[PDB]
Amino acid sequence: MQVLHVCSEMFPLLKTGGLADVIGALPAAQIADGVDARVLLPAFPDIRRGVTDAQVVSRRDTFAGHITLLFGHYNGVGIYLIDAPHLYDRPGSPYHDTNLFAYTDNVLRFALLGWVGAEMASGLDPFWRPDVVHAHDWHAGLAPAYLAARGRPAKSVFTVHNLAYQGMFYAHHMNDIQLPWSFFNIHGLEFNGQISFLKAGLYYADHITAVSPTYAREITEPQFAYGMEGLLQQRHREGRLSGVLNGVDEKIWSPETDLLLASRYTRDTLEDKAENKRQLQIAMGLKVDDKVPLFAVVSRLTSQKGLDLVLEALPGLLEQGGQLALLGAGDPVLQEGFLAAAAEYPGQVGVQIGYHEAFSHRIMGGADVILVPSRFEPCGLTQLYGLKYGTLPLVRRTGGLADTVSDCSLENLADGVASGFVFEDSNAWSLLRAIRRAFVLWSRPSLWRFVQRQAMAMDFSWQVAAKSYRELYYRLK
Ligand SMILES: Nc1ncnc2c1ncn2[C@@H]1O[C@H](COP(=O)(O)OP(=O)(O)O)[C@@H](O)[C@H]1O
Ligand SMILES: O=S(=O)(O)C[C@H](O)CN1CCN(CCO)CC1
Ligand SMILES: OC[C@H]1O[C@H](O)[C@H](O)[C@@H](O)[C@@H]1O
Repeated sequence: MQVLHVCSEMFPLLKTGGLADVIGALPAAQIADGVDARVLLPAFPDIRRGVTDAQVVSRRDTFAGHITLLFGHYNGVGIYLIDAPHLYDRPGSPYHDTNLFAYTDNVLRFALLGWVGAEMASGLDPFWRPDVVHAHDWHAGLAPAYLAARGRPAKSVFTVHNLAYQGMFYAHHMNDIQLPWSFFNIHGLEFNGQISFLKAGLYYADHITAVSPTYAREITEPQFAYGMEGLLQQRHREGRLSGVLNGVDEKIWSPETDLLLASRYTRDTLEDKAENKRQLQIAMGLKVDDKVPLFAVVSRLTSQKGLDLVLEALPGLLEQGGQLALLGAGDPVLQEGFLAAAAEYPGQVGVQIGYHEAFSHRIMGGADVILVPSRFEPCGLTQLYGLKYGTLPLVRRTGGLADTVSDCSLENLADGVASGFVFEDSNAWSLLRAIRRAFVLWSRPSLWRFVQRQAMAMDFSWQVAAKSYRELYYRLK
C-alpha cells in the first residue's frame, strides 16, 4: 500500500499550526504500521533547505509554468518537493506576503500542488506511484479534482483539518487551472458563485476524513460547516465521511525527554516540574510563587480560539489569585488587548506576541493549566500537549476537545477518569465557572495531583491512528 500525502507544511521544516505537527509525525507512524507513506510539499525556502539529499526526479511544463520535481528524505521519510521558484521561492509565510495580504497568484500556487499530487498517480515519478492520494485542507483540495478529471488512476482521501478556510477564488480562474469547465457546478467545485478548493476536496474525494470523531459529526451541521453541510450530510449517508483523531509526536512533546525544558520530569516525579514554573515566572516577569496557579495560552489569535473570552474573564481570574502567561500571534485587536493587560497587571500577566517554538515548550512545561476556550476546534493539539505535560487543560466542549478531555465532575473523579476542566457555552460566565472549578481543585493539592497523573496517563498515538487510516486505504483498494 503506497500513499502520498499532499499538503503545504511539515514540522520542523515549516509550521504555522497543528497541520505541520501532523504531517511531521503521521507518515513515519504509517510506515511502522505497514504502509509506504511519502509526502508532497511545495519547495518553500525553509522546506527546500531542510531536505539536503534531494535529487531530481523530473521536469514538467504545467498550466502554472515549469516544475522540477525533487525527491529526498527527512527523518527517514520520503519527501517530494515541487521546485518552482517563480511560485514558491518567496520569504515569510507560504500563504501571504509581508503586509499579510494573500499572494495574488495563490490560485496557481495551490492548484499546482494538487495537480502534482494527481500526476504522481500517473507516473510523474517513474519509480514510485501511490495507490492512494491523501490530500490535506483546502491547499491540496484540487488533487481529487485532477484525479477525477483523469478517470481516477488512484483513490483519494481528503482530510479536513479546518473547515473555516475555504480556498475561495473567482470563477474566471477556471481558465487558468486546466480543469474541465463542467466542474464549475454545485455538483462540483462551485460554491457561492466562486471556485472553492475546499469544496473541490470534499466533493471529488473517494472518502472524507476529519481530524476528530466529533468534528466529523459537527461539520454535518450548518453551525460548523458554513454552507458545506448539505454535501457533508450526503457523504455521511454514503458512508464516505469519518473521524480519525490526531496523535502527538512523542519525540518532541514529552516532558520525560524534552531538551527545551529547564527540568525534565515524569508522571511519577511531578515535583521536578516546579523548577520549570519558577523559571517561567521569572521569564514572564511574574511574581515567583508556587502557591498560586499559573494559567497559560499558546495559540493563534483568531476568533476560532475564543481568546476574547479569556480577556473578559481575566479580572475574575486575577481576583481569585491566578497568573496568566500568554504566547500568541494574530488579530491585532487581540494582540493589543493582551499587551494592554500585561501593562495593566505587571507581575500577574505576562505576554509575548509572536511565534516562538522553543518558548511554547517552556510554557507547556511550567504552567499549571492550559486554556483552550475554543469556539470550534477540529482537534486541538495544545490540549493534548497539556495532558501529556500534566498541565491541566481547560476547554470548551466542542470538536476534539470534547473527545479528549474529561471534566473533573464527581463521576469522573470517582471513576479515576477526570483529566481537566470543561465548560459548555462560548461566553465569559461559562468560562469563569470552569476557572472557579480549577481554583477549587487547586485548594486540594492531592486531588490536583490525582488529576495530573490521569491526564498524563492518556495516550494519543500516531501508530494507533495509522491503523485507522490503513483500514480506510485498503477498503478503498
Ligand atoms: N505563538 C506560537 N508560538 C509557538 N507555537 C505556537 C504558537 N501558536 C500556536 N503554536 C503551536 O502550533 C500548534 C497549534 O496546533 P493546534 O492546537 O492543533 O491548533 P491550530 O492548528 O488551529 O493552530 C501547536 O503545536 C502549538 O503549540
Ligand atoms: O488563510 S489561507 O486560507 O489563505 C491559508 C490557510 O488556510 C491558513 N491556515 C490555517 C491554519 N493552518 C495550519 C494549522 O493547522 C493552515 C494554514
Ligand atoms: O489537525 C491539526 C490541526 O488542524 C487545524 O489547524 C485545527 O484548527 C486544529 O484543531 C487541529 O489540531
